Amino acid sequence: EMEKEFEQIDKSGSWAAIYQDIRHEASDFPCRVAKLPKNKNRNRYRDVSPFDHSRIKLHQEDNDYINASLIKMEEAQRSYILTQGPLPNTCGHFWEMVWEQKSRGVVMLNRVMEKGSLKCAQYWPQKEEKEMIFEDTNLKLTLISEDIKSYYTVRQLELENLTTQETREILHFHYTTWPDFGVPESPASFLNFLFKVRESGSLSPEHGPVVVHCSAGIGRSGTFCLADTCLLLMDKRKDPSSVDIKKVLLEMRKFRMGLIQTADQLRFSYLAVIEGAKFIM
Repeated sequence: EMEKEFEQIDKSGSWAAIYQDIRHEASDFPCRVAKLPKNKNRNRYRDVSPFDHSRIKLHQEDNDYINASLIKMEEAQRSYILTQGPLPNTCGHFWEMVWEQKSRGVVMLNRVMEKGSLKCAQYWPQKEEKEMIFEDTNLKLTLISEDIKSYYTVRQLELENLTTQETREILHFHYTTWPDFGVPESPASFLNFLFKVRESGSLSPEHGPVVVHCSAGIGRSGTFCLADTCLLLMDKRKDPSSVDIKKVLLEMRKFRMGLIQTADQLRFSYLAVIEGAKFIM
């Protein structure tokens, strides 16, 4: 099964090589829109861009460009939007997308500043009393509630389309304890967090796709979507042991580049599926 391939890779000390191989096989599609002069200041990283074919279009005339991708896992019957941490000038765009795609949950896997480097802007209100309004997108955002746990925080937010005065409740899942160096020792907490997200309703087909981000929306974000997808696959196929993580990762990389950023994140991803499988069994 999979816990053995994990061991085959382990005694071999080949994590870096499998990581190397996946990176060698990853698909490569144009990102012409992302690279247009007008969009330079809409990308955190010049080397992390959404492919043209799966990019999320904002519904406005000025410029529909946001660095965000629709990952559509057809067999698993789940879609995700992976996106970079919002920039100071793309916060309105971000909430615009959330509104337009009709997402119920935003999944955050980073801290705004990490090891002295800004990874994303403070895109949501830290205080119930100081709601935020994004003038460019005509949206208002209010912190309703916040439940802090040891390794993560869940917040209830009210996003108000200041144009229909419609309002939606957005759930914000913030994983606050990813370590500065490496990956978590145990996946338990990561899986618990995933489960909380599943339990909330955020991943149901009844809603638009969950939006997941980190700094670039590919390392940590890919780990989350990889783990989730692989579990679904296991549940669906009726020969669970048929699920090849390298294969689901490669299929994910058709929708967005660089998913899973280090060999250590790939090993953590395998760790998370096995234990998640075990727990579920």
